[PDB]
Amino acid sequence: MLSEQKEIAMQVSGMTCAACAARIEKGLKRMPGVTDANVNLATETVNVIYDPAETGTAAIQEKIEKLGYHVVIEGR
Ligand SMILES: [Cu+2]
Repeated sequence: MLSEQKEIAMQVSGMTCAACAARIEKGLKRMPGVTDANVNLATETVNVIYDPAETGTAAIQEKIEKLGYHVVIEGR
C-alpha cells in the first residue's frame, strides 16, 4: 500500500464550452490511478489528481480522445 498523488497541469483545445470540460475530467477520474480531476477552465487549464506510478499520460490521452477532447502540453 502506498500510491502517491500528484497534480498535473495542462492546456486544452477542441471544445464547445466550460461545462463539457467538467464531464471529461469527471469521466476521466473513473480510470485507474486517478483519484480526482478538476478542469480549471476559468484560466483555460486542466488539473488531474492521480497516482503517477499507476497512471501517467497514457490512460488520460486514451480517455481524452474518447471523451471528445484534446489536451496540449506547452510545458514539456
Ligand atoms: Cu459544454
